[PDB]
Amino acid sequence: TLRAAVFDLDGVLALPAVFGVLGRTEEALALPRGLLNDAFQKGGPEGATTRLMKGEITLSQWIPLMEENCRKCSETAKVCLPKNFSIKEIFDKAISARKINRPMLQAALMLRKKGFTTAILTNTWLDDRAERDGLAQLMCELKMHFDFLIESCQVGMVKPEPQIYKFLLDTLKASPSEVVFLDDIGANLKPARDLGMVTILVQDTDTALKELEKVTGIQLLNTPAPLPTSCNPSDMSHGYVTVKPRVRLHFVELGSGPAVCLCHGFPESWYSWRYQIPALAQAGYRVLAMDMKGYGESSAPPEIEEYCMEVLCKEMVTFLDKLGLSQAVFIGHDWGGMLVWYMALFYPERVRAVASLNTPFIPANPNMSPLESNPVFDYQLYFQEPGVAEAELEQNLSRTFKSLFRASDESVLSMHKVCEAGGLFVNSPEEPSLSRMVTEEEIQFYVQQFKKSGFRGPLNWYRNMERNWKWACKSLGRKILIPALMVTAEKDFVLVPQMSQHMEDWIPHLKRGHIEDCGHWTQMDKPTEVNQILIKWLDSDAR
Amino acid sequence: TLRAAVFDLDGVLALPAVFGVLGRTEEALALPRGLLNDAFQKGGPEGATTRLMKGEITLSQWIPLMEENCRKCSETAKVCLPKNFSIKEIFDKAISARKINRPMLQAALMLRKKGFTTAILTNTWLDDRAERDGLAQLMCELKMHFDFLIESCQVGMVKPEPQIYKFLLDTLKASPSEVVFLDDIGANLKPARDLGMVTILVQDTDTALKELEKVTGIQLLNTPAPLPTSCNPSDMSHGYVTVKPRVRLHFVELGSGPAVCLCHGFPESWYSWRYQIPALAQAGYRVLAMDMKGYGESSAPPEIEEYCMEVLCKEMVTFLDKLGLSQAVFIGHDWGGMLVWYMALFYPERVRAVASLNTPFIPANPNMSPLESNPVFDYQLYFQEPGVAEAELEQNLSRTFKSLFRASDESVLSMHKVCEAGGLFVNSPEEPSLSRMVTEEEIQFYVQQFKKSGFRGPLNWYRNMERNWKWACKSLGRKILIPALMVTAEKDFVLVPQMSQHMEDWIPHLKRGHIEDCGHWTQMDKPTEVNQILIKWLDSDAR
Ligand SMILES: O=S(=O)(NC1CCCC1)c1cccc2nc(-c3ccc(C(F)(F)F)cc3)[nH]c12
Ligand SMILES: O=S(=O)(NC1CCCC1)c1cccc2nc(-c3ccc(C(F)(F)F)cc3)[nH]c12
Repeated sequence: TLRAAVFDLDGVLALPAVFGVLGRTEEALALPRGLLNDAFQKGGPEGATTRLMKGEITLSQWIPLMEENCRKCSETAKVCLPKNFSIKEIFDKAISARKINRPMLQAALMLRKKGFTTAILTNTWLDDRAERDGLAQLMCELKMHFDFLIESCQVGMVKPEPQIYKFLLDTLKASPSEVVFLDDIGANLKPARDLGMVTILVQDTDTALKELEKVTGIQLLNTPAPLPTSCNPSDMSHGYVTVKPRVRLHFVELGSGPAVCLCHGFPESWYSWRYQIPALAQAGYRVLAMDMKGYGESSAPPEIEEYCMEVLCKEMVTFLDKLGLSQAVFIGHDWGGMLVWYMALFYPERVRAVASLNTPFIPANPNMSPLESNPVFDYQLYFQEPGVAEAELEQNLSRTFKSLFRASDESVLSMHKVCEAGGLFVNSPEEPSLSRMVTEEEIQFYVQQFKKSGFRGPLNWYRNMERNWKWACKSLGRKILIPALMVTAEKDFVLVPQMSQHMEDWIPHLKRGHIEDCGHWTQMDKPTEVNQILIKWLDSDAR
Repeated sequence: TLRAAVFDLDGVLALPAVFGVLGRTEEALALPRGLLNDAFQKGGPEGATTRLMKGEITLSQWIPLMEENCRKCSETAKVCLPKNFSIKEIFDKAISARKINRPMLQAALMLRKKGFTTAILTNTWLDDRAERDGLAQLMCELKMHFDFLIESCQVGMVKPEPQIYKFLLDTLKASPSEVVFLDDIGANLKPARDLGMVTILVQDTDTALKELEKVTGIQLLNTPAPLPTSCNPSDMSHGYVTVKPRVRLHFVELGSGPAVCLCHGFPESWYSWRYQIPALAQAGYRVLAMDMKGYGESSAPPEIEEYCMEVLCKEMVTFLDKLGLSQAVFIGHDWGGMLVWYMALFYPERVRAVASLNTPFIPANPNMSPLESNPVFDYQLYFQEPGVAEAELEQNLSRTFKSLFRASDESVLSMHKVCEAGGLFVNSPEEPSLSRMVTEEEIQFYVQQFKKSGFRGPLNWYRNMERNWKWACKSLGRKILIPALMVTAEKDFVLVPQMSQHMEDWIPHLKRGHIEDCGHWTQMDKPTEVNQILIKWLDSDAR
């Protein structure tokens, strides 16, 4: 019974294969067939390429040795190498042309999700070219999806030497009959075969996956669309900044490039951006996913006024200052979306670009205090009285999140007549069913985050209605002229798309996004669509 | 008795003043004298510029209003504005031309060091131009050096209205006679004067500083060279990454741009880079100052083999992977310098550029085990026996750091015949004097860091001599071909400049740095020189 899957890099997990490009260059340069591939392999176990693959020498020290092998090979074939012949150029272009074989990575991901141990076993070199970052970027995106990465240059052993296969077996803690080994080179497949491993000679990906599906019994081809990569909380870099005595802000950080500040809603976590964090990082951004004040590992002072928009915004500015960031792109959802419009309104200098998921920008009415409103969205009135909603929401944490985190068609909670009913969960079951959006594990992460501070801090965000209105009134003569994106979600019955209709009177250059069949919990409801809209907008409006 | 100093931004803390550029543009465009400055101030308290300074409108909404004021002013003067006349261009160039007035910032820093409360009071706008990052960068570098930053657009009040001066007084918690107010505009100086504040009309910086030195009694002009900005540990962003179960790495992070990994020596801290962290961040780099394994807030497992170079290097790679960084510039000192050469040797793909302070690169001798050596640098033998050196170094933490952290001429500890003497501190006083390099406060920071794990982890770095040699021997055929810098320190009697003499046989493209009258503790001994060498090398060899 198979329990481990081993994949090669070149010609398996990454396409096109550099070996195939040597053949491509020889036909373009009208060189004799095999000349370059033969120069590459000259002296076999005793040759220059074996030394490079064993980590004895670096790529740059190898270029001159390959040049000599090429010259010698061309002399015995009685041909001439062209005038501009350069192994450096040939290999630079080859390495750069090589991209991830997405369907092969997808199948490796599927096998691992089904409890398989996965590994990359590759004959590779120590890359010291000025262009090495290209390969380092490829290796990083690939390695994260596997249990092990075995590189010849790191272990001092090469395929097809038997020791590397015995090394692989020991690393996997598996018997040979328990392993599927996938390779594009017949020769490197034979020693795995001799030990008794299942072997797949990869030419075209489809046939290779048909063989892999047949032998594993797991559907690898024609599967439904997978979810984007998520976050394992213990694998993240956790950051902490003291913004004022007694108030410290927690964040998760991933990637390099322009800074992207992710601001969650009520009653959420940095973890609500789990499907965005890896995608935006891979897209070339330095993601900072916040635990907003009152939540998770961030401070939760008890006082109501500590959660007014003015204070939260000033603290976000201090957060940038202490991290030494002149600007960040501010992306918010729900209450985070509200903060985000205010950051753009009050601190346009510190906001590269601003994006809101669901939460529209509506200017304060200077003639009417918002406290005056009305049982249509009465959860607001219910959230006002300190202690009441804290008691209901903290009673059973697991029930709170299973009742709240529900998709469009999953019998969502009523937001009307909640004061009359005397609670949010008064017509909800004691043991709600688990939503298709979340696992029991993800629900339990939220449960643990809420055990520290509870719901006072989070609810205090609803308790500064008049204070926020007074401050919002100071911005009545301003417009938002920095890059802005408004993302509406069709089936959000609290933050309705229609509520956003007039935003263009105040944000003339506003760009829009729209998600059909999407409820309130946008990030987890439609992560694939959210990531597409955000990345396209970031690459155009935020560099 | 004065206890607070208040500074204006334009024409005081930042030069040239935008108002002076309006006069510059009018003489270049052959416009009537004062035309643009008069258009700028049109309608005074009721005008467009007052609205912009009160935060009623943003810069972009103001450009059209200034255009109209210019057209109206040119009509009454019976002149024509040129064909390409644009307030946008005039202001973009003006804002960008404005740089920090270094001698004025220096004096504000001096006054604050002497216990003065310092503040910036400025008439400023809400900048929403595409070019806003320039001003945001200027404001960030300036604001950090002051107790308060008061901006008209943020408080809804403007100079010369009396309320802003009363607001300033309340913010400073000071009586008027306790405050020095410095401004370049006579009109904005008069209300401070009326309240009873000491006022300085700033034209040229020298006369302004002469008046300021005379009234405060503190030498502000002709002072010796100040040290670079340091780090207040509680003002930093603290990052944590789990690299393997039970091993978590702590780091301090500051800045944006290419990633720069700072690796301290024995027995140090991230804090040893205190004078570099702000300088390299300001230079346009994302600094990550490590607490190396065994130190501070990083994990300190007890086992010796957990501190061999192979494991420390693999963990540094995992650190990059978890932060989602394909590369970092690796800068190391002492044992960190050793790690750094190995990162470049074993993982050139993950190292953008490599720099070592004091620690040379010397290839392992494959014919001789380094355990065989010799009482000349016998502190190595002394550090071998587990428990011995831990007991001496932990007995009195304050004494350990006061005895170790000493400048070239400060009667440094003997590194010879330490086994014969039976300890490092056997000929050292019980109460050492405080070195000119460190304050009692900085010594006490190290003391607190060492109370957690002690010296087992740090000493275990010296306990893998044979293991490191065996691994180093695998790299004997390689050269370092990535960008590299070797910084020698004249008076380092353990890591001697002469020890680095042959490095060019293995690092042909090696760039060098050299620090005269510098001991072992390079970063704190010569911070100004270290920062100059590092920044020049980073901007040329690391982008
Ligand atoms: O309170 S608001 O000002 N209401 C406005 C918005 C539309 C009508 C009035 C408000 C303002 C901005 C964002 C908001 N997100 C929520 C909300 C979120 C989750 C839950 C749940 F957890 F119960 F599901 C209930 C309410 N409310 C928000
Ligand atoms: O142990 S080494 O291999 N010695 C080599 C280096 C030159 C001769 C042999 C070694 C290798 C690399 C870096 C080193 N930094 C120190 C050191 C640092 C501080 C203290 C102090 F805290 F005591 F001051 C004592 C010794 N030693 C190092």
